[PDB]
Amino acid sequence: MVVDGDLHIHSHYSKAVSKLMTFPIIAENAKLKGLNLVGTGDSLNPHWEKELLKHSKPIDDGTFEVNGVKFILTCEVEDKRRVHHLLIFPTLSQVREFREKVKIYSTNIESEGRPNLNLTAEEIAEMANELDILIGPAHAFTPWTSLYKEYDSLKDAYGDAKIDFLELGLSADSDMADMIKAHHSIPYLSNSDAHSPNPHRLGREFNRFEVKDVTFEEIRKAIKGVGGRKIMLNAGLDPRLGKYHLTACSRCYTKYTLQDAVSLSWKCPKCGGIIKKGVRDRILELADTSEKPKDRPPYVRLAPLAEIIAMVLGKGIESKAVKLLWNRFLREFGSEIRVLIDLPIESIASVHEGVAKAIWAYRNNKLIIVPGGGGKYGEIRIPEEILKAKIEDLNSIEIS
Ligand SMILES: [Zn+2]
Ligand SMILES: [Zn+2]
Ligand SMILES: [Zn+2]
Repeated sequence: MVVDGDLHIHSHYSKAVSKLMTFPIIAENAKLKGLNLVGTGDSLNPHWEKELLKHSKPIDDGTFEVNGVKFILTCEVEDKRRVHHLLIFPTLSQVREFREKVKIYSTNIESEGRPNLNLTAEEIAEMANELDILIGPAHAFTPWTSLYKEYDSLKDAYGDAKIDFLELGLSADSDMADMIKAHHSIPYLSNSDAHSPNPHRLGREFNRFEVKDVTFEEIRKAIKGVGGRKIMLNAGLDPRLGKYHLTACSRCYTKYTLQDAVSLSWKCPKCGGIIKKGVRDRILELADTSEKPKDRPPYVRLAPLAEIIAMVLGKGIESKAVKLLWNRFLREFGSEIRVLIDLPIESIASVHEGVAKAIWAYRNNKLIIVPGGGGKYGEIRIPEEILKAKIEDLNSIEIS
């Protein structure tokens, strides 16, 4: 059994999160996206737990169903140093035991979706280890509220406590994270951190699990790669297009190497602007290996379907032309993820040849990329040889 899962989102109780992030609306857009499993998010908030039990039917003590969509208990907390950690709970009693354990170190457990805990990373992880709650750093390489912004290693942050996974985040893929050897024994999660239920936010990154059933316990087995269960692949954004991938000036966006920026005292000599340290160079600072684990699942670089369509059509993402073609793909094929990953290119071409070539370029890493940096997103382009080629000859075309 193959299931696609997104284990980090936020509810309407979180700051700067859309009010449309309710359980019914999240469930409907998950069906459009192709997510069979979604993390609840904000599970430490008692009002969000109320809405879950009101809107869901029990599968087991840790799995819930809302309109044909399975949910497991997840939450994100912020520690002393503003570092974010992702928690996955086996049962609701573990949610409550953890809630009472950290309540004296927080003042916003009942008023906010992401509680602020006056605790170190090790103290949070040891409480999670004590209650069999899966823990790992959220979006570990993001330039804010993340592990590697405040620490130079997992050990410095968690000490003697154990973590069960690492979340890559929107600014990193698996090959980037595998340049630090301490990560080679830690499974990777790719989650969207969705602040709105729309299919170009919900499921922007997701995991494909091979399980026997969609239960928390089966997902725990898949994360730990035991008993035939495993993560088949991680899917998410191309990190080279990220706002802060390369070290670059924040005004003119000229790219600089790391050692040039430090010798320049972080001042751009072209326009006098402030150079911002890039995520790729942050990992290069810490890189201590050239290998990656043999069993590491592949990382699939994707963009949401309506975003690919808006590029191919050269029109806005909310335009009528993009919505109609996106509706047509979802009508012919049940979900967006099926079109993005599973459909043959020839079948995608039956609806739109240009969208088919674009998706083929994504799957085969044939797109031409101008990397992002300094606050400006990267650029994408389909090479000329692909646009002129027949669909059947795409694998035979020599590129560049
Ligand atoms: Zn976060
Ligand atoms: Zn978050
Ligand atoms: Zn500049």
